[PDB]
Amino acid sequence: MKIAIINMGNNVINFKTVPSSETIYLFKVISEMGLNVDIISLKNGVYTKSFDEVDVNDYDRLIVVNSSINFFGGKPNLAILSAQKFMAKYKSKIYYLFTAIRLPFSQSWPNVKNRPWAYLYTEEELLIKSPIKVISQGINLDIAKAAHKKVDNVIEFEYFPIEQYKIHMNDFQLSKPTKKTLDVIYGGSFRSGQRESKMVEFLFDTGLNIEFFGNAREKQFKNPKYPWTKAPVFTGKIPMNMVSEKNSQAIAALIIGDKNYNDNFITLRVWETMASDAVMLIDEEFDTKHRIINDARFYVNNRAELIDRVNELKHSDVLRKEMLSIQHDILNKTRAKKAEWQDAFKKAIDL
Ligand SMILES: O=c1ccn([C@@H]2O[C@H](COP(=O)(O)OP(=O)(O)O[C@H]3O[C@H](CO)[C@@H](O)[C@H](O)[C@H]3O)[C@@H](O)[C@H]2O)c(=O)[nH]1
Ligand SMILES: [Cl-]
Ligand SMILES: [Cl-]
Repeated sequence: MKIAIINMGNNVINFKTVPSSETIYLFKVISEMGLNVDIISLKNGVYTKSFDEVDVNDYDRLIVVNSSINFFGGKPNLAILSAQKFMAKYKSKIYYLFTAIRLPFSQSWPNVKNRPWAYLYTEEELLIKSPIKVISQGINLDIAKAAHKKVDNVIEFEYFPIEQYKIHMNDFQLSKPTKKTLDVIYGGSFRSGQRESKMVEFLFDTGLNIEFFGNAREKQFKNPKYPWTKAPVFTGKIPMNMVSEKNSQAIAALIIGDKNYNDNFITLRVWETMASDAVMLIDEEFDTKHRIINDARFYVNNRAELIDRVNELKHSDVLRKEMLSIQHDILNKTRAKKAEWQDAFKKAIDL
């Protein structure tokens, strides 16, 4: 029973990019699950084997982490091309991990064929014909179906909380009490639409000492629909394996909703925040039924609530430590179901 996992459009090497990090972490939990798996990427490396040195059919299961197939600058992207070439060669069912709503499986061929460099690839090389099973991180399978209407070889859908991969790691560790230098923190990237609207709502013009780390930049928030005067401080990106420690520098860390994610997906951020030394504050819209934690104090409806909640935390160290104690307990309750999570994953990939 040999398993192969690949990222469909991003080179995998270390934890310096989210796509690479996610692929490696998934590789790790699958291995720790007692399964034989290899990550196949562009070149051999610490965690990977290269496409050019393995036969895709020496594997019994092919797992693919979602990615975009857009060609930056209209030029060839080997990460995308080599992965799809690998996928098109596979003759069994493909398991597509849907962790980002905007990244549904898509064929690169229709795009490539009209490129000036189309001479480099044939339809047979890139056209993926194997049946595909979408493993949706979101509980709402209709959202997954809707996103995959343009591809007809996707004939199965199943929900699985993929994002719990960090908390089930053998070396997982809660963050310890950390000296506070921030009131609120958020580590991530800029995204248009509702996410943008909400980032402005919860992180801008708050009057609090807020930091936004990651790939975001103040200049990206220029939509007249979401006006702001004072922005939070933006700092650079850090490796994914240091996110919870970074979150810990703040009194509170935020979970912000987005269209189609609300009451559907639980995102990696939820666990990274819950496991940190920062109190987890959640955008009410993201989890209206309070499925994450049945305690209203961890939820903020708007900029006003956030400000008050944060002040309440700044004014009562006991309240802060109490909420941390509770979120940490709730986190471990999910961690205690590791065996169930592992069994559900195996079932998801027909094992
Ligand atoms: O400096 C930074 C800041 C953030 N991150 C990571 O980036 C992740 C994603 O952040 P962001 O780009 O804002 O996307 P989200 O909307 O928070 O989450 C997306 O990415 C997650 C991880 O793939 C998935 O669980 C979600 O479903 C998907 O929407 C974070 O959780 C962190 O692990 C870093 O590695 N370095
Ligand atoms: Cl998305
Ligand atoms: Cl981390």
